[PDB]
Amino acid sequence: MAGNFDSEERSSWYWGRLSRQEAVALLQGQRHGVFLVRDSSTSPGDYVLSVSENSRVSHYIINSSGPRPPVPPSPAQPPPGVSPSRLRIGDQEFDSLPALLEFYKIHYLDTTTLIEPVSRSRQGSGVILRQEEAEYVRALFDFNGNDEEDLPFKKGDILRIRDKPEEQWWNAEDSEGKRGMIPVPYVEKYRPASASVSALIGGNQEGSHPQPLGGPEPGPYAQPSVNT
Repeated sequence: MAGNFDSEERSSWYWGRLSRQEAVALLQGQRHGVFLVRDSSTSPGDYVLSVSENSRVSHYIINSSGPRPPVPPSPAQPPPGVSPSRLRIGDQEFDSLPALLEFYKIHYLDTTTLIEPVSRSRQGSGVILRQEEAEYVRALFDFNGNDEEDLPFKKGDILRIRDKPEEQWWNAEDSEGKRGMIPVPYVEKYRPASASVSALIGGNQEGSHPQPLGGPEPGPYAQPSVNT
């Protein structure tokens, strides 16, 4: 952090093979301007460029045909020395990704302009709202915390789980009064004398219309250039 933000680092600006839901789950809502890149599960060979526009981000499918003529591997390229590559985002193509990342940093590719890399940024809960809650959990690790919002606590601490955003963290509060997202696989369920009722997490049972994972989208990630 601090000094790990760039377009030619392929470490902070490139998430690699991030899920279409996890690549936007973190980017979407980072700050005033942010962007990232995925590999598209369906298009493992084609990378994508996301750019936090509105509620969600802006998934854009890029194409890397690789510097190779039509039919051959590369018979005529080394000699001239100047051998370009094959990389196209929406409609405009150049060499690589970072080459087109700076091309729309202030040119508006589809409606959001290109900004700085999201990277880990920090934490950011992202839990849900409007739902019952209850206390019951006894931490099991000496954590420190990511920020002043997250929930650290040490081993042997009971938090008030506000909700189950995931299996890795369960929104909870510490016995001090502060709250945040705790480490699920680090704490557990514990009922000292307040079992309470309800659950919420057991609201559904994965019927036929919901299904696990999430609605598949075996298709392209659109293109920043459609009619502009």
